[PDB]
Parts: sequence; C-alpha cells; structure tokens
Amino acid sequence: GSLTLSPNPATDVVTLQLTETDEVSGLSVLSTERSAYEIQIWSGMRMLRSFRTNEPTFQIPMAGLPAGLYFVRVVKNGQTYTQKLIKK
Ligand SMILES: [Cl-]
Repeated sequence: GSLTLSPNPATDVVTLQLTETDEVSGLSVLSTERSAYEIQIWSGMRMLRSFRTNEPTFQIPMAGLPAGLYFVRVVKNGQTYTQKLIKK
C-alpha cells in the first residue's frame, strides 16, 4: 500500500491517492476494491479533522486550517500510513 499527496505544498485542496502496489509488476494500481478507510489531519499532536471514504482518490478540504506543519494519516484495515504535509 502507498500514500501520495498532491500538490506539495498543500493549498485549499489536497488530493490524496491510496494505490495498491501490484505484487507482480510493482506498478501502482487504482484498485476497484474500494475498501473503507479513514483520513486524519494532525497538527501539534492533535487530530483536527477526519474524513471517511471508500474512494482511493480523495480531495481533502484543508479550508479553515492555518499555514503550518501537518501530518496526514490513513488508517486502512489495521494498517497506517503517515506523511508530513506543509500547508502554505
Ligand atoms: Cl502532529
């Protein structure tokens, strides 16, 4: 499993992509499994907002959040992926 956030740095909308790494080719697949997951937006060791979706591609609204250092965390089937995200 892989997490990609675009663009970098974050504007009002961050596109999150959760692709499956194909076990044969090693290429990134946009899977039709569409399993539910949770996206958490963290800053200063506080979970500020969360979103729940089945879409591997999701636009995160960062509206209302000030400029600074954030962490985006995906919780999917027990597995977590966390990435530093700078909001300008
Ligand atoms: Cl944090």
